[PDB]
This record gives sequence, structure tokens and C-alpha cells, in this order.
Amino acid sequence: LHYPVTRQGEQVDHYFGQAVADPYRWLEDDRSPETEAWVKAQNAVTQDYLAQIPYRAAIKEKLAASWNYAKEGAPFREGRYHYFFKNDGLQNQNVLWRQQEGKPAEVFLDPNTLSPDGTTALDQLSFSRDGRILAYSLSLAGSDWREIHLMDVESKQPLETPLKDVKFSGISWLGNEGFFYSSYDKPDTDQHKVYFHRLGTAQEDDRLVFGAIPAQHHRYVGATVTEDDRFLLISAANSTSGNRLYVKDLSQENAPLLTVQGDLDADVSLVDNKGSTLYLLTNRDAPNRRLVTVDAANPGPAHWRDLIPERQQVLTVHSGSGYLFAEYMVDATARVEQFDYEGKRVREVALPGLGSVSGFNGKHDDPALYFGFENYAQPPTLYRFEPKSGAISLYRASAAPFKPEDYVSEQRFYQSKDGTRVPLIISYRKGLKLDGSNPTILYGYGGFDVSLTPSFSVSVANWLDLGGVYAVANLRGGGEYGQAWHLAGTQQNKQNVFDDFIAAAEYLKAEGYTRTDRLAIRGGSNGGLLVGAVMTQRPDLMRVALPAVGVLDMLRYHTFTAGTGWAYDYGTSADSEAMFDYLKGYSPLHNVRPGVSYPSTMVTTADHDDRVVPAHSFKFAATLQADNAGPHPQLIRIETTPVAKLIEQSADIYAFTLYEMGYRELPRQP
Repeated sequence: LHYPVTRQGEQVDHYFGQAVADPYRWLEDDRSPETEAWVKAQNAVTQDYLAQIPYRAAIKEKLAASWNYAKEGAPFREGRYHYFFKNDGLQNQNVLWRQQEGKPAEVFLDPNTLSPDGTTALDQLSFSRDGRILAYSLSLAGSDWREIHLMDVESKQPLETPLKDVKFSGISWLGNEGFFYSSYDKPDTDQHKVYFHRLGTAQEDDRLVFGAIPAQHHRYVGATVTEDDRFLLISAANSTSGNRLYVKDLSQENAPLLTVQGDLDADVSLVDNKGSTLYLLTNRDAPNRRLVTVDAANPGPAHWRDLIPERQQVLTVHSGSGYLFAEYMVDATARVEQFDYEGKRVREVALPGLGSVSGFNGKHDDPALYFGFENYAQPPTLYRFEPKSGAISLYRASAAPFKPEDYVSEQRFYQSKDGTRVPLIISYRKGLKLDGSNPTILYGYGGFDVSLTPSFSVSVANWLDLGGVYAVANLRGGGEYGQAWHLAGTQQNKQNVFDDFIAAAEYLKAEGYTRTDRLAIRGGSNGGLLVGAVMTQRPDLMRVALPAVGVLDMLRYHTFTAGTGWAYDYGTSADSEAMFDYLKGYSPLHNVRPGVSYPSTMVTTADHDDRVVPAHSFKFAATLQADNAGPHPQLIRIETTPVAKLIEQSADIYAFTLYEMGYRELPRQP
């Protein structure tokens, strides 16, 4: 192949007295005529290279034929109807259907009909206590602004004019009287307020509940009324970290607000109440969270009592049918325990395997609960759970064109350089031979307290069908083992994340799953940095590298507005000489060196992106093309139907990967 010429400039930056050259500084401007022309030239070379792969079209057709299929959500009762979401596989928005006792299901609310291009999406859905009126908000695609519409459920017609100027709001009813919502604007800046809208009145008359006086000023406020209509819980926060919480007893007239938590030093949220007892989920004095109870009449932190004490695993709580479900992440997969409201453990719920769950949410009187389950080998499946007996039955199998029994997903654990034990989930078609020849993709992220929990993806399923192995490592920096796991992958410990990933690659080879020339590494954003770091430190470790939307220039990433929010995880080159030396020591852009033979690489990024600027990918690819000395191609694919786009991208990635591994024909018949 022949790369486009990339002009080199003379920009030199200085950090604590050390000079650093940046010859591709001009590529930081993704909107200049010069950069846009370079983008066009790079895509031309990339497409021309991919066009020589004989089976690229076969891969694309295979993905295209398995990409769209019908979906259905769990049913929920409101009034005399059971409601459930469905998607025929083609419509952009899920449709809400309903069905009553002895009649066929019917469409109730189809969001696709509200927008010409079907971008208007339903956000919040909240029925009145009796199920007769529906309050729902719509997001006109991308905008944070909202309107709360009120619909008469029986006639499906509007009850009254929609509420306007709603933002970052929930919708919570007080019986059938009206509901609480949040807005920055007085109904008649940055001070979010809770209002109560009474049905049958004009919005301009909505009563202010919280947020207007100086002592209540907060950037984000929320309000929830308990299912039994006894308590109103108002949350107030200025950031995603910590919130104050107040409670009002609605069983009394003009009750004052009592303070459940008066500082922002911890997160605390309502689970439910039973009588005058509040059940709260919190991380106060409990990083992995705990479930506490306290009387609503004297609810402060000093009075909270543990119902479900903090454990070594992170806790999430669901409630339904008169039970509490404590969900724990154990080695990146879900476990669920059922408790009564008195704190007695009823049983451990027997899940279908190791994966990710959703559900176990219901009303106090729901006769059954539903939960979803999926993992890398199993498409999302719905199950029915009988609360008292604990019996579980399949409710809805997935319509995805993949048979679960055809795939295997196993959890292994390996050791990193420093001895740390790290989880690794490996998936593939049943009947894989550990002869080290399997085409393998190793995926990781490693940062920002992000936990990589199993999730099903058509793209991955197709890779497995092509004979591939897909491995995901739960590297440090993530939140799989809580705060300490995250911290061990930040700032001057970031190298730990890369060491964890290198050790996973070494493990996949040693255990016989693959070998160097049959291994690809992949990751996106912070995961793109991961791929960039590992391929510049160990270019001999893998045959293919796939860094997507990566943060690759670690010395200047913070000078872009979105990067100013990742300081906790990365630190910046303006922090201190030590932090500067550390970043320069691993910064992918600054560690590509002339003379080195890099693996075949396909850098991916959108042409314009304000979250992770294309500058990182552009400069990184330019440097790889200038410095690489071996026979492997260093390509960049710049993305400029969105489903067609996604199918096209997966086809290019898989065709490139197998082709670079030397496959003349696909490993398995298409």
C-alpha cells in the first residue's frame, strides 16, 4: 500500500523544561480544509486496501442478515391492562403495547409516529396510582429539554396541555391527584426546583416544593413518592457525587421536610418504606454500599441501622412483590439474594448462569416478578420469578438468530506482573480445540470505575460463528472490585492497567486458546488508549491492533474540553514533573518509534467528535505511518442506515483482522 503524505510541522511544546516535538499539530483541527482533505485521502487508501479482501462482502452479508430481530420487554400492570414494550426489529423506537384479560394485544403508544425520522424518544413513563392517566416525557433527540404529556389511558387522547420547561426530571405521582417533577424555570438559571402539578389546573399554578430559597439551591433535584403514597423523598445535588435527601410525611397535612442527609458526602437514595420505616441504599461509610433503615420521624445518618450490611462486593437493590433483592457483582457477574423487609435472607436466587441481570422490580402486590439475563454467549432472555416459591421459568426466549447451546463462555483468572489476580471471560463456539490456532480478539477498557459485565452483541456472536474467540479482561482501573480496584489503575498507577492486559494476552497464548499471529487486541476511548499503550510497549505481542476513538496524546488530551473531566483517572502534564514524566512514559503518540515493526493496525474514529477529539486518532495514525518499519499496514478508518454504518464498520474490522492474520478464506463457512 501507499500512505497519503502527512505534512510535518515544527511545533515544539515544553513541559517542566523538557522539549516535545508535535509534527502533526495541524491535524488537531478536524475542521480545517487541510485536515478534511487528509481524512478523505486516508479513507481512500483504507477502502482500497479492504477491497482486496475476498470475503469482506460475505462477512458483511452474514452480519446484515443477523442484525435485526424482534424484541419484547417484561409486562407490567397498570389499572386493568398489562403493558409491555416490543420492537419488530426495524423501528427505531420501542413501541408500548397493552393487553387486557381476554383480548388480543394492541398498540398503545408508538414513539416512532411522533418524529418524521423517528428520533423523538420516550423518556419517562409514569402512570397515576389507578392506572387511568399516563404522564410521559419525550426527548426530541439529543436535547435535554422535555415536555411532560398527560394522556387519558382509555381514550388514548391528551387530557391536558403538556408541561413545558421540564429538565433532568423524574415523574412521580401522589395517588391520582397529580405528580412531582423538576424544572429550572418558575411556571408563572441553574437552580433546579421540584414542583407539584395538580391535574385539572394550569402549569403556571404548580406549587413550588423545593429549591427556591437560597438554603435549597442545587443544580439537580429529584422527587419520589413511595408506592403507598405516604412519603415524598427529595434528593438534591450539585454533582454526580453525593446528594442531600429530605423526607416529607404526606399522611399529615402541611408536614415539614425532615433531613435524611444534610451533606453531599455520600450518595443515599430511597428504596421503599414499610410503615414509618424508610429503606435507603447508601455508600455513606460503605464504599461498596449497604441497605439501611431509619424512621421517617428522625431520619438522620446517626440513626440509620444496617438491614443488609456492606460486603466486599458492590450492592444494588431492587424491590418487588413484598421482597428486597440484593444484587451483587461477583467477579464481574451477577448474583441475586432475596430478603424480606425484616432483613431475613429468604434464598439466593438461582440465575441461569454467569451474566448480567435486569429486573426484579415490581409493585408490592405484583403476583410475579420478571428479570432479564444475558452474557456474551446468550442473547437477552426474559424469565418469570415466583416470589414465595423462588421458582423460575423461561418467559420469553430471544428472537436473535443464535442458539445459546452452540456457544460456551467460561470464566478464568490469571495473574498480572505484580501478582494481582484478574478475571477473564472467554467465549467461543462449542467444540473449540486448545491448539493455539484460534483467531482471537482480546477486549478491555480499564478505568473510570467502569465494570465490564457480560452483554450480548450481534457483532461478537458473528465473530464466534466465524470461528473466533472473544475474551474480555476485567482490568484494574475498572470498578469490578470497587474503589481500590479503580484507584490502582489511575494516575501514576495507570501502567497497572496495561500490565493487566498484557498478562491476559500472555495467558490466552499459554493456555492454548491462541498464539501471537492469531491474536488481535481491541478497545474504545479509554480502551483505545489501552490498545495504543500496549501496542507501543509490546508491538510483538499481537498480530492486529484495533484502537477505537482512543485518547492517544496523553500530554495534550486535557487541552480539549471533554478531557478536562478525566483528571481523576489520568492526571495531566501540567500537574507536576513527576506526572508529566509518567504520562510521557506511556502516552501512545509519544511512544511510537521509527524503526519498530508494529502489528497490523486499524485506528477508528469519527471525523468530528467533541467527547474524544479525532486529533488523538489522526496524529497517532500519522505517526504510525511515518514510523512503522515492518510489512504490516497502519490504517485509519474515519467514519463520516446508522445501523448500515455499524454493520459496515464491524464487517471492515473483522475482514481486516482475519485478512491480516493470513486467512485466504474464512475459518468457517459463511
